[PDB]
This record gives sequence, structure tokens and C-alpha cells, in this order.
Amino acid sequence: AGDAIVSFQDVFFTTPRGRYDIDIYKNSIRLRGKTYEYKLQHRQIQRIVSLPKADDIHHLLVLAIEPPLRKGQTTYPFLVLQFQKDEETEVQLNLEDEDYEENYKDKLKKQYDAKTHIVLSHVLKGLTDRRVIVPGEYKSKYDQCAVSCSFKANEGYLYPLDNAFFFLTKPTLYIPFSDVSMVNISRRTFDLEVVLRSNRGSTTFANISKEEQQLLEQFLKSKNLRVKN
Repeated sequence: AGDAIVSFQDVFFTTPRGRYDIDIYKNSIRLRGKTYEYKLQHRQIQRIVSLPKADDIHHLLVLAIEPPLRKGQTTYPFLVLQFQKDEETEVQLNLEDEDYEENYKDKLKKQYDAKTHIVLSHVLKGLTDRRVIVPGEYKSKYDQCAVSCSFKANEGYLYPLDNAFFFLTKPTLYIPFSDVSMVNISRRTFDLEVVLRSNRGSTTFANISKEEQQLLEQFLKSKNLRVKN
């Protein structure tokens, strides 16, 4: 972590399961585990998503990765970083004062003191040129931004974002609304079938409580998708 611009020590990742140092450089990031290290061109980061966990304790960061990270016979297109929602870090950027000027001043702070997730967002945001995708205007029956459901056998939570479906966590799944031909409903509980464009078939999230049906319909159609049953 010598000439790191900045290092985030001992971060808990759930995909891939482990604890990593995140060392950030100008054009790449290195994740540094006890057993594995991966290097990461900033430009491999396609999306940054910042979400609360429907759990009310943690807050997630999720980075979409293309090409995907390797370890080794498995491919990870998503890294999932978990933090305590309220955990904080003070960090000074390790930049010579003048190198901070000729470049990073516009995009980064010299000194941060915020919730760990917001400091890491900001730093990645500013170097990658990405906009952090966050919870939008969706809200469930009990004012949440995710519904409990399943994808295959995997029990989880569906985040209806302003431009995408986002499922957590057993596998993580990101489906942009532009990739959606239409959404179907069908059989307590119901099924949400997300039909892809371009003959890529359809992803079904089963077991959503009927109570959330109405609010999910009004939302998706407020997003101007085609909805039926």
C-alpha cells in the first residue's frame, strides 16, 4: 500500500466472501486479501450502486465489473462491499500537495470524515467518472425499498431501482429497464417475470407478498414499462 492514493483497511466483502484491503491508485484498484490479490482497472467498473440492506443494520456498495474478476475457476461480475450503516472513517489522501492540484482537486477531497461507505463512494465516483446508483422513488407497503422474494431456490430481496431491477444476494443480479421487453404478474403471494429483449428469455422473481403488488405495478408503469397478466 506504498504509493496508494488511499487505503481502506479490512473491508468486508460478501461477494467474493472475504476481508480485503482496498488500495486505490489513479487508474486502478488493488483488493488485498490474506490469500488472494486482484488488480482492477478503474475502467472495469461499470456501475456503482449504494444501498441499505433490508436488514436495517448494514449498508452495501456494489460494483459492476466487466471484464469480471477471477478466483479462479469462478467469475465475479459483481463485488459486494458490506459496512455497518453508521461506521465511520477519517482519511487523508496520500498525495503530494502539488500533485493534488495539477489533477485531483476537482474530483476529490484531501481529507474525508464520513460514514465509511460515503467516503468510499466519493473516492470511486471521482476517479471512475461514475454516478452512484442509489434507491430511487420506489417505496413498498411498509416504506421500504426492497421486497423479499426468491430467484430459483435462492431466498432474497428485490430492489426496484429507477432504471433497473436489482436482486440480492445469493447470486446478485442487475437488469436494466432498457433490457426489458415487458413484466408479467401471476400466482398470499405472486410472481414477477422480467422478460428480456433480444431473445434472452426471462428472469422470474417468485414469492413476493401480494400486498406489494399494487405499489410495484404503479412503480414499474410509472417507469413506463409494459406490465400485464
